[PDB]
Amino acid sequence: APDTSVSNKQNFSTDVIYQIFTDRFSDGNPANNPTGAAFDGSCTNLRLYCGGDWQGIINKINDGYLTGMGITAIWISQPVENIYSVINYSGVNNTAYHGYWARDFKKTNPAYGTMQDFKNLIDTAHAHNIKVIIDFAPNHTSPASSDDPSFAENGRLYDNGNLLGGYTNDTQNLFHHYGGTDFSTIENGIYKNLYDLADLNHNNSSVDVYLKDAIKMWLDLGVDGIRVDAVKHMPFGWQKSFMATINNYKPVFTFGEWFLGVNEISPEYHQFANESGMSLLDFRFAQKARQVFRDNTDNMYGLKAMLEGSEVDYAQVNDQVTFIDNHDMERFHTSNGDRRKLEQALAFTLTSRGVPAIYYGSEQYMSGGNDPDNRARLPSFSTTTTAYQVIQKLAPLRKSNPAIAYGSTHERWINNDVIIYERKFGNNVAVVAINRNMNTPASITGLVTSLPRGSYNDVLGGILNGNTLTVGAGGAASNFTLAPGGTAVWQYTTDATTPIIGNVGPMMAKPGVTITIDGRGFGSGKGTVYFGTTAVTGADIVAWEDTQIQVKIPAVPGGIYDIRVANAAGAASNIYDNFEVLTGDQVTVRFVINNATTALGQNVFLTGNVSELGNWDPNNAIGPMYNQVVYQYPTWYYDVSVPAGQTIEFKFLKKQGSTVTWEGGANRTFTTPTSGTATVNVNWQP
Ligand SMILES: [Ca+2]
Ligand SMILES: [Ca+2]
Repeated sequence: APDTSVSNKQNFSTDVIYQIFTDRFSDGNPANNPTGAAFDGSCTNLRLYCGGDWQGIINKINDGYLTGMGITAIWISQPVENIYSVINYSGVNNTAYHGYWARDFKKTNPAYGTMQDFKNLIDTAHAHNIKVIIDFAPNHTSPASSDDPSFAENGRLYDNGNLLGGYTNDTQNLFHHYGGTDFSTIENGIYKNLYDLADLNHNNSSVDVYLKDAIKMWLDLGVDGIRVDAVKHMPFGWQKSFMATINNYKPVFTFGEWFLGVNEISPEYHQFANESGMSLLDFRFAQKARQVFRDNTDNMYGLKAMLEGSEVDYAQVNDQVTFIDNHDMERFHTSNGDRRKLEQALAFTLTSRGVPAIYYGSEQYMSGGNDPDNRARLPSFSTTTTAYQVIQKLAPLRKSNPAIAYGSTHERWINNDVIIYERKFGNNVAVVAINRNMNTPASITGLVTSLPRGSYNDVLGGILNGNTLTVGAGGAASNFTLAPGGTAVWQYTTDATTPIIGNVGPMMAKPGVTITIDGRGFGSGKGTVYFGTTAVTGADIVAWEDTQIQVKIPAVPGGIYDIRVANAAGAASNIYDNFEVLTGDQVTVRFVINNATTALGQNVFLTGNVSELGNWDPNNAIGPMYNQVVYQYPTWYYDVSVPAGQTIEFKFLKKQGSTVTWEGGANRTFTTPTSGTATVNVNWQP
């Protein structure tokens, strides 16, 4: 099927996502509304249920509100049954309207709809070429106090109606009991509770298996993507085995939320997007876009540097989900803010690299501060706002112009208030000019583009004061004045003759799994796919057409490979690197080592004989290990994803700067479980 098909669950760069808080969008079924203290039909107490549900989203797909705007994916609240309690937090009553306070991951939240209503949403969305992404929040259940078992539902977890356990008297240790996090360290935010939420214990085999069985159920119901909540607050090692479960079963686009503030760049955040098997909400993009287009705390050179630097820091930048606001930020549009600021930021996001997400009601110019004020009911379903028309015009270009879906980004002209960038993929081009100064026109002289000669009409039709671009010989444009607040988009598409890979999904899986390679110029006839120097041809290529190849991963050693395609004529593509072939199915094992004393700056790491443990290379060793919450120094511990059902060999080592101290003695061996978790508890061997 083509790369733009709704059946492409692996890659979303050709899509535009509309993020919906289900409760705040449309009440299509009043009979499923909560009653009593849990409900507020006027939606003026923003912490109660207002009534929005899955029938309301079905109605807005059917009547053309969502499809008229060019939306091709919706991202909805977690679908799972939540606690029914109205919790009073110092006078204010609070309900689970947001879907984050789960009690049974195998059932539906009835305020949103039945399981038949969820299937009707999936089938209605897919009949209209809309993909469905769901939130999934496996870090916790709901508010709980083990001291007071009567508070809320005591964090209880059920498995399809059957109670597994509560937070008080947790004799099976389904939950963590280390107190609440102060967010001082990543280790501290993982194993301690976020606020009062009962933290799930993923080292318990019952919890591990239950959450993996629950996500497969939702994949079986046909969801096309998953947004994982609180990825900074769960063990990396457990999240990599969770991703391997999804990818080796039914791979779908998965991304997580790791918040970053203004000007914060975190190595760990980049490491997680590059190695977990999931991508991330692009906070680095969002925060700089708000600084340049909203708050005016940086200028176009800051925008340029973010686009140039993130193309490099993210190993797969086309998989990062971009946005200008969402449920964890104040709405971009302010009361005294020019609406043109919101319209340009949306045009910038829709034509930029990655997977664009628009927070519901942006097209209706909703303003509001932080939670819960950024989650009001949307006030109007008017299809004639300028912002609705901007999305309507630009969102289709992700499906039709591969330079917007996959292309590189090149700044062609800039000054403090103007940027003109080009997106390029093969011979497909898009050029975008934006002037954020609302008072001053900009004289553009010397603009050179990759556009063929012609008179290109603004795709926005002049609604944000854009103009025609006349391109002469050698891509040189005739000089023009860019209007105050002007934004224009010019483009040119054609066929690729050379294979060019724009995106691959999933990026981590074991041998035998089918991966999806998207791009242009592959040809109709079946060619060759290279994983390193290994050629995959013939029947192992499940499908080949010009924009998409589906191929089985060859039985190669675990490790990281470059992918390259050669069409039937032997013309080869660009390399798409960093593909991780796993040794096999994964399980998370907790490694615990006692009596490992260290100097300042020296930490303990683990390596071993499989790719998942870095294949004996100290530079790729797992760590640094933790030593504060579950176990305390000089005992160190870490949860590591490791191949299931086999004997691995390993050693611990201490590293400080460039010095590696290996423990002495013979290599350690351990036979891993086939499912569930395991703990290895050993003593440092001098
Ligand atoms: Ca309802
Ligand atoms: Ca946690």
